[PDB]
Amino acid sequence: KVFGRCELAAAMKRHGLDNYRGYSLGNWVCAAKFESNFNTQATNRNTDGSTDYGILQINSRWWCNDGRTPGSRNLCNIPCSALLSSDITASVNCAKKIVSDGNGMNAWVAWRNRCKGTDVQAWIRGCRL
Ligand SMILES: [Cl-]
Ligand SMILES: [Cl-]
Ligand code: NA
Repeated sequence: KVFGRCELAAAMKRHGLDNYRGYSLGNWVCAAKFESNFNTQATNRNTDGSTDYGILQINSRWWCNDGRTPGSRNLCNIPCSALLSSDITASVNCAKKIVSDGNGMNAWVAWRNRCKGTDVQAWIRGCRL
């Protein structure tokens, strides 16, 4: 499913992400825009052979099981395919664990390079929240 901007903001808000660990909603929408272009079915393969899954491009080396990343962990205890559903619950729950592990949203390279230090509130401007 390809979310609209405000549609995704509202779904993320319902799932507890607004100001989660101090990151306002615009940060999460901005990261999703540049990680996946709001597409829950996005996948991308990394050089080490792991794969990134879903709206927030969560990585199989640490966070989910895809049966093809030897030596990896499954810290969200989830098949990676669950992160591709039109229901973003699994992705949001796993993202909460990632952002809590000490490095904040810097875990998302696109957030660090394209959202951090920008006017992220612009990503939720005009939405009914
Ligand atoms: Cl915001
Ligand atoms: Cl932080
Ligand atoms: Na894994």
